Amino acid sequence: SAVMATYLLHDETDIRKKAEGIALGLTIGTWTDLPALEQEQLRKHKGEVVAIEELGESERVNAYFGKRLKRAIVKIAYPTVNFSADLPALLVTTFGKLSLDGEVRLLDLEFPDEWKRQFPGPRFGIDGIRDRVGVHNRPLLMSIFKGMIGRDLAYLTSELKKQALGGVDLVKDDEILFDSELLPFEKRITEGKAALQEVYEQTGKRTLYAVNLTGKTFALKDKAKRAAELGADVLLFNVFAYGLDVLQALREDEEIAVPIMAHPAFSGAVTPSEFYGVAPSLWLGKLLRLAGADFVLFPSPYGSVALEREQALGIARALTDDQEPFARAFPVPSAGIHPGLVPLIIRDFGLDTIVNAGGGIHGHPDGAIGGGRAFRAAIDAVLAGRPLRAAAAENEALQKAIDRWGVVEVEA
Amino acid sequence: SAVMATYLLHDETDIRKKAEGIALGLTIGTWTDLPALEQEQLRKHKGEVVAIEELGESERVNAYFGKRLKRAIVKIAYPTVNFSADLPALLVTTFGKLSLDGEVRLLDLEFPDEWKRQFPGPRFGIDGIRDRVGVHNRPLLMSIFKGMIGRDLAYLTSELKKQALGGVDLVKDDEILFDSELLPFEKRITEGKAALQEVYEQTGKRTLYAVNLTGKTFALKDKAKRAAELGADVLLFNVFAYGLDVLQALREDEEIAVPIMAHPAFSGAVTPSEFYGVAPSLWLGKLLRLAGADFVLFPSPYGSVALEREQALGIARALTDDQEPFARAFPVPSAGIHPGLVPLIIRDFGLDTIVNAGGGIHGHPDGAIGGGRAFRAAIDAVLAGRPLRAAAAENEALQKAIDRWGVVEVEA
Ligand SMILES: [Mg+2]
Ligand SMILES: [Mg+2]
Repeated sequence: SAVMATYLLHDETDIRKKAEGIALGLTIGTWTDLPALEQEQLRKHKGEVVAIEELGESERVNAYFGKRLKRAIVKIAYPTVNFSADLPALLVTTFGKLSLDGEVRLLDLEFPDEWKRQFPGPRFGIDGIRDRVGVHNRPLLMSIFKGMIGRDLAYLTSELKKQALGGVDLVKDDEILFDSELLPFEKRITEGKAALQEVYEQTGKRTLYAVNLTGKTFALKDKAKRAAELGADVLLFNVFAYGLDVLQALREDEEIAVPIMAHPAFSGAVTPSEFYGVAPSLWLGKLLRLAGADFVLFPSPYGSVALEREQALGIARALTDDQEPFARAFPVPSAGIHPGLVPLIIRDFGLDTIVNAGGGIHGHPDGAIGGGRAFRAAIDAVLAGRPLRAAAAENEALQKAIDRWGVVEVEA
Repeated sequence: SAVMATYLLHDETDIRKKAEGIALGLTIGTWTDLPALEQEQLRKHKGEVVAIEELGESERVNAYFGKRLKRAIVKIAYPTVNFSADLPALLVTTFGKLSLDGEVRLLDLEFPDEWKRQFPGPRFGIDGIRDRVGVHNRPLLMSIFKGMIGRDLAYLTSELKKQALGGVDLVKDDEILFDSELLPFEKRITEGKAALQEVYEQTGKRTLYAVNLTGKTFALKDKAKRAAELGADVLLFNVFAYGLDVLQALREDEEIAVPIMAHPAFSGAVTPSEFYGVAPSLWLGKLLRLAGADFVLFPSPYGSVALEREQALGIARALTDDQEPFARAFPVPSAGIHPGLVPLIIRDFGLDTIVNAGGGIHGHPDGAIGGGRAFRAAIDAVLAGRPLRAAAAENEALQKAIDRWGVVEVEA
């Protein structure tokens, strides 16, 4: 039983030698200097290089570093009896001291099924979320409050209703919205709920509110439990600013039992490099799903800072692969989103995704309501097998949006 | 009052545009469209671009990206009234969504003295640690257990004595040593304590044991309290696998009040890139000191994966700068350390540093005892104002080390 880590290494020295050094150094330390009695005793703890794939040199990389660097994908097996069954131990074992060893990037981690079962996975997952929001087939639609810092509860409820009246399925706090005297955590939840229950009357549409769960680590459980008691819909959580283990703790507390939406804030300090860090499919995908995120927002493959397409798809696959013993987590590609991209979003990610209108929903000629209607019309059009312009010719809200941002081609 | 973040940006679009966008977008969001009444109300919350230092375009960088990128250091002021007084809020505000914005690297964070005051700093610091171990003037000496995974308490005690008998001031668990039936956390503490007491009786030498504090986040405080009750000397903590806020929680708990040694494990997933992440002076230095680390181990500027000298010195400076309202934290340059490097270590870092013999101490011809004797002899030589070889001529352990690994010249 071992966790197999896959790394990308760049080095001017023999990679196999370095790899063997890692497998041994980060497990038992030494082997050839051990008596026979100790070798048999420590055998089960010995790490091993499972595979090495030569990638050939890159002149682009060589020029950058100013030297010839060999490249290779290295796989190392770390016996699970070597560490406790918790994420901090997993990270320290597979990428603790190793993260300091020059050019090494963690690409993936694979675990025996028995080890995976020691972790929770999402509590609700895609199926649970759809039931809680009451939308069973079409992809969901979410938006974000605009400029709420320094604003009051009257503004919050007002802006919340506008978005819900726009037909969005979920509205979340801006990740930088922290508790204040004007906007107390508990009050955002209770007033937000009452306000959304009003829109429920005016419009059968039921909208959820993902409230930001912030503050010090050891105060999180108490607040989350209170949120559950107050009937909060979803807890937005800046997991990377805390630790993966904290997300797991929130997921496993039966007194909370509220959906958790993981925000990508700070994940960029770890994922973008070609030579260092941890690949997004693992950092934002596999590990967050395993830890307990019901929703995972991640860099979309569209816009000014688009994540490489295959990377984005890799994240979504990790979140939804049904070969895993965990419920599926909702993939939410974020940033660079507009109604004209809905057709492409659905083609790339499928029906079980969430269209994140973000704060942009407010940039529609007719406010959030118009912005929400434009997105809902766009989603319906795609599912009905119709071109947006075709549907737009019958939907002004969508018409306005298309004229302002255009339509992205989905044909291959 | 406002926190000023300093960033390094690479981009093909106007840097000033992006800077203003960040200042506004990550604070109030909108300003021009707001009525004079709201502006005066939200003035307090408005972010501002403090300065922009244009840098010379880099041919190497342009060749790597295959595009011409302008470079600049941008400083942005974030009103402290915008976020709660905790590290997670600080990180999310200054490098949350921004960490996802292409090529942006966080270089530094400056806090108003008034804001810093809401954080603990080290509980003991350099002076407190020197008193706890009873060593003044000379730099301290520490070593690490070798090959403990899969071993028992009898082995731990025997290995601990060997190191203490070698004259080391502190011995720490390997950062990858997790709790097990063979080596329970509480047992390592009590058995280690007894063994170290026996050594004092024998040589009058005092040696501390830094025990690894691991496992799930919400079980840390309870076990740390037990450690304090059991008389643990120091708590080794893989902070980067848990979150900076957790370190602060351990520091602020009066029921713990045990020195904390922060390990660099996983910090390399964040610090190495030229274009992304967080600079080590901030990530390993300034923030860990503010959070409560009494010791900070960081990549040394020596050996196979040496950190650029200025970077290493920058970390030490942040840890010891007397201008901060926090006690100084012990700088511990780690990796690539051997007796022959002692003169340079002291010349580079001064006397208030710790020579980390690491696991290399066991590699001395005469085991850890000889290894420690070699290091102590080298330290005394520098303090006695004499060349290492002069002392080596009177100390066999030191000569063996020199002939084994050589002496690093310090003459400029
Ligand atoms: Mg936001
Ligand atoms: Mg170690």
